[PDB]
Amino acid sequence: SMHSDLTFCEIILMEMESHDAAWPFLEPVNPRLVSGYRRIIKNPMDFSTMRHRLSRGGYTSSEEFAADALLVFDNCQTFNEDDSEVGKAGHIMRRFFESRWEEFY
Ligand SMILES: CCc1c(-c2csc(N3CCN(Cc4cn(CC(N)=O)nn4)CC3)n2)[nH]c(C)c1C(C)=O
Repeated sequence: SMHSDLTFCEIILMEMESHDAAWPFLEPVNPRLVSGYRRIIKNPMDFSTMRHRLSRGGYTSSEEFAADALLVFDNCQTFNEDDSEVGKAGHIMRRFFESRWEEFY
């Protein structure tokens, strides 16, 4: 299970999941709702996957956790136009995360 040294990561993820711009990223990108995603995006990532991985002890380091958070936003800007609703949400959430991360590093 999760080492207590990563509790601050657990809290950042909780706060991201609560954010009103987080809705595109709560669960894996869903083939029932969009086609051609994994055709382009070789490493999908979403907050639920991160939440379960963190809780079961699947992250060793905060940097590994942060890399997955940035992967969410990088995938978003790869697939989505910047002025689309999801594309804008990714930019908001990247700002939100980088701000929380800077409080610690
Ligand atoms: C656009 C796909 C995408 C999502 C995403 C997550 S979730 C979601 N969608 C939720 C369901 N809606 C329709 C709908 C509305 N309602 C409520 C009602 N009042 O009916 N129910 N279904 C359509 C879009 N898209 N995330 C990412 C990162 C994406 C991409 C391409 O990168």
